[PDB]
Amino acid sequence: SGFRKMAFPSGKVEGCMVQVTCGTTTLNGLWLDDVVYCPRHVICTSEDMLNPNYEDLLIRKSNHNFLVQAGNVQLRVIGHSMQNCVLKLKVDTANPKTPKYKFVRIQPGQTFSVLACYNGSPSGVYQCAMRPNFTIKGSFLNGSCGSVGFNIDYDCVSFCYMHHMELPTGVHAGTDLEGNFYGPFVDRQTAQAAGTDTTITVNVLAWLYAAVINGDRWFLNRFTTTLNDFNLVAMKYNYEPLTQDHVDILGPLSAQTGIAVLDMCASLKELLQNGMNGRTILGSALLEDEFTPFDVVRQCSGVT
Amino acid sequence: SGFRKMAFPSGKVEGCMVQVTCGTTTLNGLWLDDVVYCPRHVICTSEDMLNPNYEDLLIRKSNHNFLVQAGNVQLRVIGHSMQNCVLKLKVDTANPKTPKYKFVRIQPGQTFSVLACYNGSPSGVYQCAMRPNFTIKGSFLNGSCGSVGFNIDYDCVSFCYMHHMELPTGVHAGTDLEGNFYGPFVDRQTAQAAGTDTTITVNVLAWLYAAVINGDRWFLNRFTTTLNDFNLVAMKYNYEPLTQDHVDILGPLSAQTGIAVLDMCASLKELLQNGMNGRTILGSALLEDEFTPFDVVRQCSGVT
Ligand SMILES: *CC(=O)N1CCN(Cc2cccc3ccccc23)CC1
Ligand SMILES: *CC(=O)N1CCN(Cc2cccc3ccccc23)CC1
Repeated sequence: SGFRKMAFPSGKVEGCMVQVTCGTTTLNGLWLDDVVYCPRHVICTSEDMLNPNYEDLLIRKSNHNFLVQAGNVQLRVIGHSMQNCVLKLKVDTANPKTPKYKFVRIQPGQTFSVLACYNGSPSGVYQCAMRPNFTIKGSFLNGSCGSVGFNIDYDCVSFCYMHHMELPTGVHAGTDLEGNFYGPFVDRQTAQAAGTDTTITVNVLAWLYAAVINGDRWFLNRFTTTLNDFNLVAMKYNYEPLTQDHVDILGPLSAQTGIAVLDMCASLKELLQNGMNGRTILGSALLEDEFTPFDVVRQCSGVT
Repeated sequence: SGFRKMAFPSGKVEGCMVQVTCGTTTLNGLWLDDVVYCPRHVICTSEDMLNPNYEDLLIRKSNHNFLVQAGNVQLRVIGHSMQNCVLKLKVDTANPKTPKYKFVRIQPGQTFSVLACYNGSPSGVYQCAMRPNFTIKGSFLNGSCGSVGFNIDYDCVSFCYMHHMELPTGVHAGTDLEGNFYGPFVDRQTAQAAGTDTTITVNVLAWLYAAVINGDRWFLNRFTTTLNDFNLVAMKYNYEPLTQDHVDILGPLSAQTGIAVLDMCASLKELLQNGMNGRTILGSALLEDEFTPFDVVRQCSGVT
């Protein structure tokens, strides 16, 4: 019992983290097989950041200008290319610690583990969600970019995130491992506002299921509601619209607690309309939306 | 910027996790050098758990009755001893992945990373604190015991916790790596209530410092207070008494924010007396007490 914001074990990803230096800029790279992936803004001076022409900047750069360090051993760079907003540095050595991996582009509402790194050294690990506005609420200092987000399915690491940006509102933007930004964000020092940060309704409901399973049931009520009726209250409170897909995805949690999804929707409505009245649910004073139904099943069943 | 409940990278500890089976009971063990540490209740049938005589139970057991599996390879057990509430199984092979390590007994209020395991396989990692009542608020299912808590100082892993118990109130009790329980808890199926779960005042203040550093400053006020005056309000709200040691430990955070510790105490008093009024601090609706001053410094400075 007990329910905690849990990251995947970071071991497999620690073995992939290197330091990448281009001139006076050091950040993190991901070393898989004989390629090192890093943010392309590694080639920039902070002056370049106001309006960088990455193609023109990159012409001035040679293989030997990319200093790649794995632990305290230097890797030899034999090739370099730009793919969207990432550089791929070809090294002459395959990472012997390369795990089975995939690059996946995640959907908003989906959760991943971040291994925060500085100078290719891991400092810690936390669980994130891709926000509906394609931002993440990270912990990222200068030197932290090239830090990655991942899921692990048993022995396969699916890389979903590379860290690139902090927005002047202190939230975080980045790319998938093919270098395409989540959201409308660009690797340039320009006015960029995050959109409305809406709540991942299906994740709140999952976390209400997790609460019930873990004995916190005070918020359960005598009421039910409808998708249309529930969604009127969601709208008012900047919650994502709930769909039959979401309801289907909650089915297993429904089945195990024997609480219909729409009854839990009615509980959630009362929580939105009435607040918590100073009470807590799994030790939280607000509604947690960064556990997926899949996350809840995993943590409440002990999947390794 | 941004501030997250961060665990240490779990890599070094993943390489130490094995499965331990005694008859029909499988839990996790920690493999360091040529010793495997596990909870001694591995030798129990759930019938034994009502009033186990561990010495008498252990006489019936031989080296060959302790099945130790590291990944999918069996370790040969050449010795077995009980130290307090842990077994030490001597194996003929030193763990080649043994990191530099220490066993430390932590103080209440101190924080550690947990690597939750099932059948010697890591499922995830989360950050805990030792509560003033010597419980932790974990996520632990059946098979999770022998899962460990740790800190990492650069390359040295200090093991502080091994998981043993869930209390009927769904909080968690366990031992240091010398097998001594934190708190008055015993590895027996008996009436055992956790004491008052008081708030780690120095950790709340640290987390208020972390908030200020990360731009969340609404709760800052025009007031100050005194240790004695602040502690009257702490008492009323089941907060730990604040001492000059605590104030000294906050000094660096004081220095960096230029907010005197006693001014922040006055902010905390107003938060206790007045509540949050529906506002949030670092995305939390209650006062977080599971970051230490040391944790805040680390995360707001990027220590690897
Ligand atoms: C990524 C990291 O660790 N830091 C933040 C980004 N910075 C370079 C950079 C990249 C994109 C946009 C942007 C805007 C303003 C300033 C800097 C920027 C490197 C360090
Ligand atoms: C540790 C774990 O994964 N589980 C919980 C503990 N249980 C055996 C055990 C140990 C101490 C007390 C106690 C009390 C009641 C029932 C079982 C108990 C093994 C599984």
